[PDB]
Amino acid sequence: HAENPLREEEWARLNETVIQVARRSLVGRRILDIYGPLKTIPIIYKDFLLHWRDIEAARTHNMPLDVSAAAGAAALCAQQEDELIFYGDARLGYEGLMTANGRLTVPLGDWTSPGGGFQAIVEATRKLNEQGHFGPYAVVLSPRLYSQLHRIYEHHHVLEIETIRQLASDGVYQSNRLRGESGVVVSTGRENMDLAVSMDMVAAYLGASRMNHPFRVLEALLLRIKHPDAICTLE
Amino acid sequence: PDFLGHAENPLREEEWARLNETVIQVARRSLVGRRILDIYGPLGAGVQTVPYDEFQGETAMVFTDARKFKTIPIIYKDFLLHWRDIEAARTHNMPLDVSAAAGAAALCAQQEDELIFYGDARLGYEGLMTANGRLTVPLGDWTSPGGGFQAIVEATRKLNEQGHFGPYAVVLSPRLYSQLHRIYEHHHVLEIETIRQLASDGVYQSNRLRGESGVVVSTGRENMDLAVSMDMVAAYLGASRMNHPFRVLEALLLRIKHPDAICTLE
Amino acid sequence: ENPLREEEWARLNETVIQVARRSLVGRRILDIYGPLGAGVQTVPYDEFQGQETAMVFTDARKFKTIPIIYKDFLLHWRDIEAARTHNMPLDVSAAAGAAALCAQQEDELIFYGDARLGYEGLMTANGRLTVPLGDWTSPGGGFQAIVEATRKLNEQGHFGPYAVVLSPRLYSQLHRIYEHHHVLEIETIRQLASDGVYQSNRLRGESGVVVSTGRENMDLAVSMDMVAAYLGASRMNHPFRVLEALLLRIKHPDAICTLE
Repeated sequence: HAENPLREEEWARLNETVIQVARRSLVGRRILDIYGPLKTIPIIYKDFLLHWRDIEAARTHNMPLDVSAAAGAAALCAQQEDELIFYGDARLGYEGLMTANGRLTVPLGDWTSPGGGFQAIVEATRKLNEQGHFGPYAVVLSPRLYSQLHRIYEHHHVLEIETIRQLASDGVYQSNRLRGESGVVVSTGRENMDLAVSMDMVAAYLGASRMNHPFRVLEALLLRIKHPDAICTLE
Repeated sequence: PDFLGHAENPLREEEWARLNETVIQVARRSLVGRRILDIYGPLGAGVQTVPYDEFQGETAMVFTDARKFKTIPIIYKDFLLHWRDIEAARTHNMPLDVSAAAGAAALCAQQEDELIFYGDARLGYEGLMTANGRLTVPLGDWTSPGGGFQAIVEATRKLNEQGHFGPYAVVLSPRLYSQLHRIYEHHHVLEIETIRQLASDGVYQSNRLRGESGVVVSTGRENMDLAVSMDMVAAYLGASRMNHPFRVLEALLLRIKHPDAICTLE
Repeated sequence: ENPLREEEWARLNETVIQVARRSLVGRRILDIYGPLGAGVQTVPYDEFQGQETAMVFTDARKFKTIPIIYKDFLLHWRDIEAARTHNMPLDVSAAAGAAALCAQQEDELIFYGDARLGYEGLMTANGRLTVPLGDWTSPGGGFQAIVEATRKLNEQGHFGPYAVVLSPRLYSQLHRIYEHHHVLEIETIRQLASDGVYQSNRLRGESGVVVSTGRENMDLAVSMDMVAAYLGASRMNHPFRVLEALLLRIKHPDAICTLE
């Protein structure tokens, strides 16, 4: 009975798997600047379990350990983090980018006809430029609008996504946490908004319950919106 | 000399290295399944059974694991070498001819892809295109531009409705893959690229797929992987008469853990 | 007896090799079996297959002799002395011309063989597959031709990756610029031939070939790579020769498709 059922190499391969899985499924960290690592700070976590006979076989038979449950937990944690970033938490009195008070709004418009999305983005950028924030811009869209921007038409000679990217030098991305037809344009920069991270996504041992081994993947972060006028939501 | 008596090793170290390198190089360039799946292993040739599910958890108690186990099959192909050829290679200082090993490795790779994509119902194995519990979308019409884009969009939406968010990989039959590369007037863009911004894990073609068919998979280690016990290798079977038989072989298995992460184009 | 030293010989051989490499097309789509040595003169053509009187066993494979391709050039003694005294490097243009002619001969032999000596080529093999050429002036003709060729090759169990070799006229026609098209067909064709699309000047008229690569289908048996040799002393001149010896082996004729 000890507080470390894993060796050093197994720990390294579990932690690198967690980091690698978290890296490829995060969208909110690609438009924000990280202020850390270091008002209540929320904690996001997900648990998984390991069988003791599997560890005994891995160490005795000289075979690699299976780390799929950690990958699943990390994917769920990344989904939770994106949900918190985009929509916040009403129970804790937290606001996201899509619900911040004092943000500008524009009508979504007709997107079926070619050029509608470009007109909407231009109108949002125009309203943003009126309030003193002028570039660089980043655009986040729901899967429906993102797929609709990739339609192929005749005599257009260019994909509308590149026409949009001409304006949004930071980038245009798709997010699954957005519901229905939704989009957001943000003026990037640490002076407008940022993310304060207290503890990165890491795995921790909880102690042996019965004879099996529980582990938890967890992290702690907060979103600080200093200027609410640098966000324009399509609705 | 060295052929007048029974011997355990007819080749020297350099030619064993060259043969194994040839086998590996031939194997790597003709495998499509390994470009979209994670690898669990190598586990060792002594491992013959592997779990299929994920671990969940007055008198005495009896505990029995609820996971399902399965045996790992072997894929192999044989070839033969002439003894005078080896004698001439050693005596005249000539490189040895290793084409038969390349042919055997190509056949083994084809068999591996066939097992991965369609399985084997006689032995109880399932493939990506025959799994039970997978999703399905109509194929539609791919003669006009935009049909493939619409089909992929519909498949991605149905995958998203079940909590699988990507990134996605697409595998197509040669006919659909060729149709995706056609050229039309005023369009100025190929539909393959437009599809490629929707599947960030890649779009591939496989000759194992039949007629007009395709599969979209939400990649992830927790959804599916490949359990490998032994990669392709060459072994000496022992001299029969005076010639030398060899075998190229491998052992692996496909594990489908979430069947609803697959969408086939029907 | 030889009018050159180690460094001059090395420079001559280096120039010959560099001229040879840049101009050889068939060596970019074929595997090499060798070098085997200058003493090897015969090579097998097929793959090996396994009382009161003694037994007699004979091999069932076929064998062929390896030919030699060569070209002669000259070097003058006064220029050698001037280079040695001045220390300026020698003039080696004749060797480059000889190497270019040898490369042309090798490419012609690979692509068309020699009917008199019973040597086959890719364009004249017996048992190969053929597809109609169609009309390459309008867009899509080359794409359709390559798609048909690859489909017919796939029907016989050869899955690629494929390589395409074309005559100059077809290569030029796959580079035209039409009105509101903005996409070159050569890129689309290159996206289907994973091993490459190449241009060859030995191909006659409008023609092309699609091959499925692999040592088990075809390779090149090289006994001696291109090299230079001294022929002796004649008056004051110094004759030299550039020569090589190699052969092409076709094992599966149905892995080749020609564009009729």
